[PDB]
Amino acid sequence: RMKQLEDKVEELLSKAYHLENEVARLKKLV
Amino acid sequence: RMKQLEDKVEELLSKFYHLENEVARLKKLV
Amino acid sequence: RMKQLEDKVEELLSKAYHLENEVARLKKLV
Ligand SMILES: [Mg+2]
Ligand code: NA
Ligand code: NA
Ligand code: NA
Ligand code: NA
Ligand code: NA
Ligand code: NA
Repeated sequence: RMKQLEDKVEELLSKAYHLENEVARLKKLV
Repeated sequence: RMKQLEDKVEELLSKFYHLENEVARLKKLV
Repeated sequence: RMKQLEDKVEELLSKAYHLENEVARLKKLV
């Protein structure tokens, strides 16, 4: 079951990295 | 051990879904 | 393999609090 855990955390890392970008983007638009 | 992590990632999935909605609302107002 | 998953999940949860703060900050500014 460590395979499902690893694929979920890969998805969450990409989520986090994309949210990080949108936070940095949104910071410059205010 | 595997149960503890599962409940933590399922928490992470709900968290990330929630921040994504908030960002989506920040972008519309921005 | 297992300890790295647990460590990465800790690292995600901590960054989600960090992002929660950043998002709430922007939430004011728009
Ligand atoms: Mg999976
Ligand atoms: Na921008
Ligand atoms: Na932008
Ligand atoms: Na276990
Ligand atoms: Na069970
Ligand atoms: Na999901
Ligand atoms: Na390790």
